[PDB]
Parts: sequence; structure tokens; C-alpha cells
Amino acid sequence: SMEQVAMELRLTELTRLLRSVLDQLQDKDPARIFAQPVSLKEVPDYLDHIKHPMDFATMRKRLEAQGYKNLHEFEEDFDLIIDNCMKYNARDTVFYRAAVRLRDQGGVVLRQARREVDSIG
Repeated sequence: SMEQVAMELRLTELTRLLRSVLDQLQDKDPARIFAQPVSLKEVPDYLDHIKHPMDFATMRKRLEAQGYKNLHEFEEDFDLIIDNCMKYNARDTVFYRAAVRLRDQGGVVLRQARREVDSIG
């Protein structure tokens, strides 16, 4: 149908906006601490601690499959990155500190993304 197409064009445009958002959030991680999944070869007990792992490469796969229906779903995954790290790692670690800085700096980007998503519809 014409409606299904219009729907698909909306999703494609949302995907375009979320790709830009993801690139902006990932720039706030210049150390690349959050770029890839925590390695289960190197942290073999990780899944005993963290039940829903997340990272930027995994979000990017979902994004490119147009797997985010709305900004809320995207934000859920970004929050998993931060929250998983803040649980697994102690306060006095470069990892925890990196997550705090990513959260703080990402807030600005996500604030305007919500306005753009509502605005453009």
C-alpha cells in the first residue's frame, strides 16, 4: 500500500536521525571503551553479572536493520551501555568514570533529539 510505504519512509528518516545521534554519542567515547561488546573470552563471568550486555557496535547493527521503532527504544540501549558499566565496574575505575562522562555529555544530544523527533513527527 501507499500507507506502508509512507510508514517505511518515516522509519528510514528516523533511522537517518538516529544514525546521526549515535555518531554524536559515540564521539563522546574517544577512548572507545564502549565501542564493542565486553569480550566473554577475556571476562568469562560477565553474563553472571550483566544480563543484557550492550555496546555501540551492537546498536549500530540494530540501527542499520531499521530495528529501532522510536527514540525510546534507542535510548533504552544507550542507557544499558552506561548502566551495565556502572554496575560491573567500581567507582574508582577508568571504566566507571568513562560511563559517567558519556551519560553527562550524551544528555545534551538526546535532549535535542527528542525535540527533533517530536517536531518532525
